[PDB]
Amino acid sequence: GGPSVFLFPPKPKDTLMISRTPEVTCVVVDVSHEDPEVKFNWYVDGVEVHNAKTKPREEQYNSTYRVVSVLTVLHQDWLNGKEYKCKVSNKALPAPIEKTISKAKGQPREPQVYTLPPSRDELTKNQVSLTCLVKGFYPSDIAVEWESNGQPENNYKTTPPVLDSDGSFFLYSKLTVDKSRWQQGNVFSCSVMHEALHNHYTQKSLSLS
Amino acid sequence: GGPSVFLFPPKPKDTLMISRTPEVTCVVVDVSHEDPEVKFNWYVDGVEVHNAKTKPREEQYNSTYRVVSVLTVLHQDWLNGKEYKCKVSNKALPAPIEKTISKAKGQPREPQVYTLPPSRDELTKNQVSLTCLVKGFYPSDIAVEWESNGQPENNYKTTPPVLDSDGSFFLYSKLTVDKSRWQQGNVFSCSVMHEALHNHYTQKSLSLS
Ligand SMILES: *[C@@H]1O[C@H](CO)[C@@H](O[C@@H]2O[C@H](CO)[C@@H](O[C@H]3O[C@H](CO[C@H]4O[C@H](CO)[C@@H](O)[C@H](O)[C@@H]4O[C@@H]4O[C@H](CO)[C@@H](O[C@@H]5O[C@H](CO)[C@H](O)[C@H](O)[C@H]5O)[C@H](O)[C@H]4NC(C)=O)[C@@H](O)[C@H](O[C@H]4O[C@H](CO)[C@@H](O)[C@H](O)[C@@H]4O[C@@H]4O[C@H](CO)[C@@H](O)[C@H](O)[C@H]4NC(C)=O)[C@@H]3O)[C@H](O)[C@H]2NC(C)=O)[C@H](O)[C@H]1NC(C)=O
Ligand SMILES: *[C@@H]1O[C@H](CO)[C@@H](O[C@@H]2O[C@H](CO)[C@@H](O[C@H]3O[C@H](CO[C@H]4O[C@H](CO)[C@@H](O)[C@H](O)[C@@H]4O[C@@H]4O[C@H](CO)[C@@H](O[C@@H]5O[C@H](CO)[C@H](O)[C@H](O)[C@H]5O)[C@H](O)[C@H]4NC(C)=O)[C@@H](O)[C@H](O[C@H]4O[C@H](CO)[C@@H](O)[C@H](O)[C@@H]4O[C@@H]4O[C@H](CO)[C@@H](O)[C@H](O)[C@H]4NC(C)=O)[C@@H]3O)[C@H](O)[C@H]2NC(C)=O)[C@H](O)[C@H]1NC(C)=O
Ligand SMILES: [Zn+2]
Ligand SMILES: [Zn+2]
Ligand SMILES: [Zn+2]
Ligand SMILES: [Zn+2]
Ligand SMILES: [Zn+2]
Ligand SMILES: [Zn+2]
Repeated sequence: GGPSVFLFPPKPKDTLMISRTPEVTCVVVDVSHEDPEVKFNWYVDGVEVHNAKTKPREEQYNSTYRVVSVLTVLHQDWLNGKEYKCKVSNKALPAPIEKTISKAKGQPREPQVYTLPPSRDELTKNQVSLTCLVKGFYPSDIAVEWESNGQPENNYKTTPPVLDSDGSFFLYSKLTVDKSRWQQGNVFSCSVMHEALHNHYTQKSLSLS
Repeated sequence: GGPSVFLFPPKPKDTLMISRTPEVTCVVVDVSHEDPEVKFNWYVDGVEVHNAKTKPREEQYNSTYRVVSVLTVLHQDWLNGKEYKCKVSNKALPAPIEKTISKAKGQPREPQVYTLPPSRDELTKNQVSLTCLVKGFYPSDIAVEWESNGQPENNYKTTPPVLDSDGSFFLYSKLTVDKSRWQQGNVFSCSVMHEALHNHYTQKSLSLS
């Protein structure tokens, strides 16, 4: 074994928001010193493209260097399932290394988003859990955040998506707030980004009552 | 590199129910043919024990054999944090291989278990999601199942435990049932096994209203 290549997708939020810039990232590790230069070729559905920015080669505390090539991806292209290929070439190895990536494939399914208020019993306490159920979505790439009366409520945690029995995915997000805010009647909103939603975004709000 | 050892815990439910028999499992892989015999020593907190059942050595479709040693563990011992050691000895390697395992460590915290009924909107549908929140537990080993009017309802899925902001864990379980059963008023119960509960078991029931 010589050098290795790893091809990384963009982050899901970058793919879902037009104002962001998704990019895909090809990385080669275990490049030697004696035969140490390397060329990256990039293709989008088999046709070569030339706008990748490759980063200053850089040495590891082990015997190797590493070099990253970053390719900007169009919102459309990525969500339309275009395939991205990184070809890496070295004298140090027999044939160039070939990696491909695209968005998770499969018919898309829109999430159903449901907010659930605290249980009776939890209203014995100093804090309460506000719950967002997101289910029936496909593919599993998704983002969830909470907001109130405008601003983001950063005391929440979200489970990973769980494959459901029908082949779609669900998850839950749990927002914790002082029981006061809840009874003061404040408005909390669970907001969800996923490719199959209209404009890849939806929100559901929750309020005492 | 020669042979490798892997030491596996019991299953959480086996540890939590007295009627079950938890056992821990030591496995050696990449045993050679030329120097191929092996001895297992087992210790519970540093003192040797002699009741492990070691299995018929067995050959791999690659160049190696594999041999498993299984040690029965007492309910108490495992939940009281006793440490289990598998020592594996071979001529094929310099010194014997040493592996230790015990229950996840850390002060235990009892789960709070809360059932949440369907959202308004979900009651537009042919099916409804019944929700069990389990939170504040430690360590993360846990089991959840649903039952109704006696029997187990096997159309449910449970998220993995998620580390929460206070260092405890939570999860959600989602049971789906025909909207009818729900309105027919049936009784559904979320049941939870975890070491910090009284008798390692608790249940919470859910019913229309
Ligand atoms: C000398 O030292 C070097 C260290 O400098 C050694 O290099 C390391 O070698 C390993 C050899 O395996 C490398 O591979 C492992 O790593 C990847 C995952 O790496 C990421 O995460 C780790 C942190 O855990 C980081 O160290 C890396 O930097 C990576 O971080 C991500 O970087 C990305 C690039 O920037 C980020 O993506 C971008 O993020 C941007 C954010 O600013 C932006 O969002 C962009 O849009 C986005 O593109 C990403 O965010 C970073 N994430 C984090 C959290 O930081 C791992 O995938 C490799 O595993 C796969 O391969 C093995 C091969 O058999 C599998 O067994 C393994 O399970 C796994 O998956 C398998 O692979 C195939 C596909 O190849 C699957 O189809 C299989 O199904 C699957 N197997 C199974 C069972 O399912 C691997 O674990 C390691 O990354 C190297 N380190 C670095 C820094 O590169 C070198 O080895 C040393 N040499 C010697 C001789 O010892
Ligand atoms: C020749 O062929 C053989 C195949 O026959 C090759 O052997 C394989 O070699 C691998 C070398 O790594 C082995 O290790 C991997 O496997 C374990 C996990 O194995 C389990 O799961 C897989 C399925 O994915 C099965 O194949 C195994 O059988 C194991 O299944 C479990 O068996 C247990 C024993 O029965 C079960 O437990 C019992 O279950 C009972 C149920 O009846 C009962 O409940 C008992 O109570 C209970 O005890 C269990 O249920 C079975 N589960 C399932 C789902 O079936 C894996 O852990 C190894 O990974 C660790 O080690 C590497 C080392 O670096 C890590 O990088 C890796 O991440 C991982 O964790 C790391 O390790 C350390 C601790 O060592 C951690 O502290 C680190 O932090 C951690 N790393 C990180 C990043 O966090 C590894 O993946 C593989 O198991 C072998 N197969 C078999 C069958 O043994 C052999 O290699 C070949 N030879 C050559 C030369 O090629
Ligand atoms: Zn070019
Ligand atoms: Zn639309
Ligand atoms: Zn779009
Ligand atoms: Zn003995
Ligand atoms: Zn008690
Ligand atoms: Zn007990």
